[PDB]
Amino acid sequence: MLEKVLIANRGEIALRILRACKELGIKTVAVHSTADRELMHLSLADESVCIGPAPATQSYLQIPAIIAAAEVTGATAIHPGYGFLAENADFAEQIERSGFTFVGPTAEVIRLMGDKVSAKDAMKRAGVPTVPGSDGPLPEDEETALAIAREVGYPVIIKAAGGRGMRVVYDESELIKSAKLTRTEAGFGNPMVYLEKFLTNPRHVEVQVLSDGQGNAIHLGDRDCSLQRRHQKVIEEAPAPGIDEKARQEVFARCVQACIEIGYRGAGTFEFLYENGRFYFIEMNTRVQVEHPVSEMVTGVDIVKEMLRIASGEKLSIRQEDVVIRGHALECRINAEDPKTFMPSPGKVKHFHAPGGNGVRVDSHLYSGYSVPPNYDSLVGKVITYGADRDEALARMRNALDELIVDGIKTNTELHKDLVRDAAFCKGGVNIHYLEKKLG
Repeated sequence: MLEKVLIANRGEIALRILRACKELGIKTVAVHSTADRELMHLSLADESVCIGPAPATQSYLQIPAIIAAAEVTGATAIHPGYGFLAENADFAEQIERSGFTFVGPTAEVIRLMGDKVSAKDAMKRAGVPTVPGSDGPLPEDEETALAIAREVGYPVIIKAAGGRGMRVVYDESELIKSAKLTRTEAGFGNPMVYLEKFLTNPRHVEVQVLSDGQGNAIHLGDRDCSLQRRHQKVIEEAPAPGIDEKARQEVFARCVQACIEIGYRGAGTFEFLYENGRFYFIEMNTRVQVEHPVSEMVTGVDIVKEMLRIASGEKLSIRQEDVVIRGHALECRINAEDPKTFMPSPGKVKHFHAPGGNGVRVDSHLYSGYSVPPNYDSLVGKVITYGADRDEALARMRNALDELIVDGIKTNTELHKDLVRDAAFCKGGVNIHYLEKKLG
């Protein structure tokens, strides 16, 4: 088992990793900025190093600082969490070159899946397509343009190389004339246009995987993260409800195959747009995600603990047949921001009370007397509920939100209270446009 892990992150995810480490008997090193001296996980850590001043560019993103801290402390592995350096290939690469273990995949794989073109090609080999369109620019030759559009299937969208100069074509009789016109409207200066399928009910559905880098990979089911504001996730659930079971099993199998083909090691997520029966690939997150807990609840697998086991050189443990999705889970991201204007709300928490009881889990670094600093993102806690079915998860989230007190700062709790009583959301299957249209 890994001797000593340096937690190259902050906030709730730092505490999450720390907990996984203690369960496995792994010694911990926390790193923090001067603005983060009050972080809950610091005094639970075996060692703590102040690596720089408040700004993330001068502390948490400083590769030399993190590596110096690892060397001073004798850390044998680094867990980057999510954000910061987690998908920075230069960092993984330095860790490799220095002889440390990275709790995550290789730099090479991070680069592969961090570039749109090479990521697309890797998924194509595994049998998974992207959102249908012209690949890439739509030609001026009429019959080639019409042939591409027909395969894509109407309606189609015609986009400029630059939500601007954008045009929907409903029927193929109007295609040439409309493409023609979208090119003329540039001079943006560039007269390149491409074609993209119009999706009517696009849902964000993503597949969780674990892969040991020794030829084994499994899925831990999927999640729906369609409630988004400015592409920031708000509520997540697992499994994604109302998904065509055949299409799901096919995409699970293809995701597992992809892992094996690209040589993936660690926890990762394949993000898709799901459109009435079909999965279209968007990107792979080559790291753990914020919303991992909902998959933990419905599978009974501890994702962070498995990452650590894999990083220490073990094969999975879990066969696919041992993975059964049971019940339903929900997560609400509690952000220190205005619930209506979404302005961050740094400040002192005079009183923090967490929800409790059956099927209620809380992942948060909040405590009474803690000051949320202005410098970093707004995520302060995650309330996660688990039930026998979606309705029970929702009911438990209603109870949980009623008990949550974060006094002294503004949070998005009221928005959550509205969402778990919202008719469309309670019926289920809302798409990625829902929250922004409803908010205005």
